[PDB]
Parts: sequence; structure tokens; C-alpha cells
Amino acid sequence: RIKKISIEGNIAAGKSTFVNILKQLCEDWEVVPEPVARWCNVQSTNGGNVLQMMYEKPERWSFTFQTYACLSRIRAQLASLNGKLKDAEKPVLFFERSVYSDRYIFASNLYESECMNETEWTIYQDWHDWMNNQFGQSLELDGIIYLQATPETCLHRIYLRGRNEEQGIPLEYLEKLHYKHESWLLHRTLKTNFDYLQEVPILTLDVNEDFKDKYESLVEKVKEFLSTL
Amino acid sequence: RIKKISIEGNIAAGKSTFVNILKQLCEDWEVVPEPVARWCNVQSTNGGNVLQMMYEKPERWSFTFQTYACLSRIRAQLASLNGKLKDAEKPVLFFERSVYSDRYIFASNLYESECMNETEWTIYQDWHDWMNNQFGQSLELDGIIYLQATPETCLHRIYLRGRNEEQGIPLEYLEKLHYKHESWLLHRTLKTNFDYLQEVPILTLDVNEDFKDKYESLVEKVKEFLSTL
Ligand SMILES: Nc1ncnc2c1ncn2[C@@H]1O[C@H](COP(=O)(O)OP(=O)(O)O)[C@@H](O)[C@H]1O
Ligand SMILES: Nc1ncnc2c1ncn2[C@@H]1O[C@H](COP(=O)(O)OP(=O)(O)O)[C@@H](O)[C@H]1O
Ligand SMILES: Nc1ccn([C@@H]2O[C@H](CO)[C@@H](O)C2(F)F)c(=O)n1
Ligand SMILES: Nc1ccn([C@@H]2O[C@H](CO)[C@@H](O)C2(F)F)c(=O)n1
Ligand SMILES: [Mg+2]
Ligand SMILES: [Mg+2]
Repeated sequence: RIKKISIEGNIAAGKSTFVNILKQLCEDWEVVPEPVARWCNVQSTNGGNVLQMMYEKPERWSFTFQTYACLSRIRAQLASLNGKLKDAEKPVLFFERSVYSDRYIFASNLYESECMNETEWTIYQDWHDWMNNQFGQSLELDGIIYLQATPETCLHRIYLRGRNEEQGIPLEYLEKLHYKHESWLLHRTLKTNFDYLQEVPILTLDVNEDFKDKYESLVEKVKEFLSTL
Repeated sequence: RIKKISIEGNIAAGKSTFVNILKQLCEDWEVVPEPVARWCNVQSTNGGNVLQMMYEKPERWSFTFQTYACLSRIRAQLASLNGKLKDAEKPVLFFERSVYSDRYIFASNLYESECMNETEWTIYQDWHDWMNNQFGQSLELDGIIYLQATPETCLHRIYLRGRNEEQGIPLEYLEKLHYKHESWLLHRTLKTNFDYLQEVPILTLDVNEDFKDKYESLVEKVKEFLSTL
């Protein structure tokens, strides 16, 4: 009943900027931001900052981070499905990233960079499979919007936002994440364990230009994509 | 419908020995062993040994271990509830430990020994609360059997079994775990977040003497305890 659309993109590509203009185009649209605040101030439902711990020593903290990040995403996405959107006329829920980018882009890249060992990567995949088996269907996607930007543009945008934890991220790391996005969503050559994803419709939007000038043409392309689903 | 009973006890107190004689006293009784094999050979559903990793460097690996241990226990306990025991006449399921000892004895002791930091302990408790909120009621206990033995007796029994990963465990560690068992199950002064546990019936059995001589009197006490539930 609720249509579910994931907004995917590299660090600082403009997912939140792009989301912050959606709700005003239709009252039946809702957004689930990445729960970054559960990540920088770890609290039970002045805590530790597990995002910062991972960037300071990724070989120590990537497994713990990646596991918490994805559990907290599932909880937030489930809370939105089962809230007041449930009773609108033509409901659409836009997710800032998905459980699929958690595993196939970020967790995978850290394992390949030796920031998780074989044991951690096995436990992580086991946990991910199981959590999706319990909640997979309620969260299944109807479509994906890819906000495509160069790694160099992303590096400039990290500087523009000034989020403290991200200021040390090097271009080399953003470029690794870029090539995983391109494999998954442009070339569609990245293989996953979730067969339906190979056919899910994708809308690719180039967001390298200034948002102020590109806004109107982006909106039209989104409105048209959504008509097809 | 299924009565659920947890067998609790220190490392090498005799839980498996005690369990290995239950099924022969009644065809409607079943056992869920601690899934130690998922722990010493980590495999998706020749892997790493996460039990050994924790004992070699507990400050590095306790969070990862404790989280996997408890997820794997819940999965194994749920698989037994939803299997063929479901359709017996007077079904009883005996669990080798519970999600409550995972947190209030083992994970808690590691945090107090600085083998998990504040961030890890917060994430762990959050995960535990949430997992029990989804599966708590199906796994709720009707009774507890405490197999009580001195830490010194346990240390001798580690030597008798010869499980490779346990041979380095010092008496000081077993004694910490002993005093947590005594607080929870003898004195009943250990406070948890699960109000019903303070009234769950407990049968305490002293198992310091040789099993061969004590067997018959233990069985009678178990049969009588179970009549009361
Ligand atoms: N298309 C764009 N043109 C100019 N600035 C942008 C554009 N997209 C994002 N920004 C800016 O770049 C930074 C990162 O944007 P943000 O939406 O926080 O990215 P994300 O949510 O993808 O991490 C912010 O300073 C934001 O104003
Ligand atoms: N009451 C007992 N008397 C003599 N040996 C015991 C007794 N209980 C356990 N054992 C022995 O002690 C070791 C540990 O027993 P086990 O059942 O594996 O403990 P647990 O399951 O609690 O770790 C084994 O060698 C076992 O034969
Ligand atoms: N599975 C995920 C998801 C996101 N992130 C990181 O979270 C920060 C906020 O987007 C960004 O710094 C980030 F995207 F990289 C991550 O490391 N792993
Ligand atoms: N939550 C738990 C449960 C058990 N264990 C450990 O597992 C081994 C097999 O009982 C024993 O070495 C052990 F009991 F200590 C643990 O460290 N934490
Ligand atoms: Mg954002
Ligand atoms: Mg045992």
C-alpha cells in the first residue's frame, strides 16, 4: 500500500537537501532520514560517538558501527511504516539510504579494505540476512532514486556542511564508495542476495550543478518516475 | 502451552551432564543446548573461533562475542518452540542458560571488568531490550533450575572436560561469575528490567558431589519441582 523509494548517494551528495524539498510537493509524502543522531550520541531507547570512533580507528570499530547503523535504520523505517502515513490517500515514503547500501556499499567496502576480518564479515552477513528475513517484506522497495555526483564534488560538499566527524575523510575513500554506487545503480553489475533488486526501477539524477539552478527540472523528473510505479 | 525451564550454572558446573539425563525420564521433554558450535566455528546459516578470540583479547572481542552469543541463543530457542514439541501431550523445554544470564551475568561482568567500554555496553543493552521486546513473550520462563557448585569445583571440571578454549580460564574469573549467580538466584538481590523474574520459581541443587552418587535424589527433586508449576 505505501510505496517505498530509497534515495541513494555518496557522502554529501545532497540526499538531505533533496529530501528537504519533497514534503512540500505533496502532503501524502514522508521521509525517513538516516538516524545519524543515534550514531553520534549513543543512548539507550552524554553518550559516545560511534561514527567518530569508526573514523578514528576503523579496524577496531567498523563491525560495531555497521551493525548498530543498520539495526537503527530498520527500527526507524518500521516506525514510519506503522505510523500515520498508513492512513493517507496516496502514501509515499522516501528512505535516506537502505539496508542494501548498508551492506553492499559501506560494510562491503570496509571488509575489502581490511577494516573487518573474516569472522566479523561472516557474523555481519548472518545478522543482516536474519534481520531482513524477519522484516524484509515490509521494507521492500518499489523504486530507487540515485543522486549521482563526482567524488570531488562530494569532497567539496563535506567542507560546505562542516560536520565535524567527516572533515578528515580523504578523496580516496569517497572514490571507493563512488565506484560501488556506479556498479550497483548505473552498470547494475553488482550481485546481491535479493533477486528483486536487479529489476527495481531506478531514476538517475546528476546533481553536480548548483541546486538552486537545477531544482525545477529535477522535480519534474521525480514526478514522472513516480507516475510509472 | 510449552513449559519453559532454564538450567543455570557456572562454566563446567554440569549443565550438559545434567541435561543428558533428562530426555530419558519422559518422552515429552526436549533440550536447547547453548549453541557453542556456532561460536567456535563461525559460519553463515573453516570459520573463525569467536569464543577463543574473546578469551585471548576480551577488551577487543567481548562486545562482538556477547552480541552474537545471544542472537544465536534466541534463534535456537525459537526454532525449538516452533518444532514438533508443539504437538506433544505435556511438553517441557529445558534451555541450557537464558537471555537473562547472557546479559546479567556474563555481559555485565565483562563491562564491570572494563572489557567493554560505555559505548559498547549501551549499544549491547539497547540491542538486548529490543530483541526481547520482539521475542520476549514466546521465551518467558516458567521456572529455573540452578546447579550450584563452588568455583574451585568448576575449575577442576574445566580440566576434566578438556575443551581447548577454556583451559586458560583463571579461578578469579570463575569466582566473579559465581558471586553473580549467587546474587541472582540464591539471595535474589540482583535487579533486572524484567519484573516477572523476581517471582519465577527456582530450584537450587548442590552438584559439588559426584554425579554417579547424587543422580537418583536430584531426579526426584526435579520431578517434584515440575509438579508445582
Ligand atoms: N546540488 C547542490 N548544490 C549546492 N550545494 C549542495 C547541493 N547539494 C548539497 N549541497 C550542500 O552540500 C552539503 C551536503 O548536503 P547534504 O544534503 O547534507 O548531503 P547528504 O545528505 O547526501 O550527506 C550541504 O552544505 C548542502 O547545502
Ligand atoms: N556432578 C559431577 N560429578 C563428576 N563430574 C561431573 C559432574 N558434573 C559434571 N561433570 C564433569 O565435569 C565436566 C563438565 O561438565 P559439563 O556438563 O560439560 O558442564 P557445563 O555444561 O555446565 O559446562 C565434564 O568432564 C563432566 O563429565
Ligand atoms: N552503512 C552506513 C551508512 C552510513 N555511513 C556513514 O554515516 C554518515 C552519515 O551519512 C556518513 O559519514 C557515512 F555515510 F559514511 C556508514 O559509514 N555506513
Ligand atoms: N553469554 C555467554 C554465554 C556463555 N559464555 C561462554 O560460553 C562457553 C560455553 O558455555 C563458556 O566458556 C562461557 F560460558 F563462559 C559467555 O562468555 N557468555
Ligand atoms: Mg543526509
Ligand atoms: Mg554445557
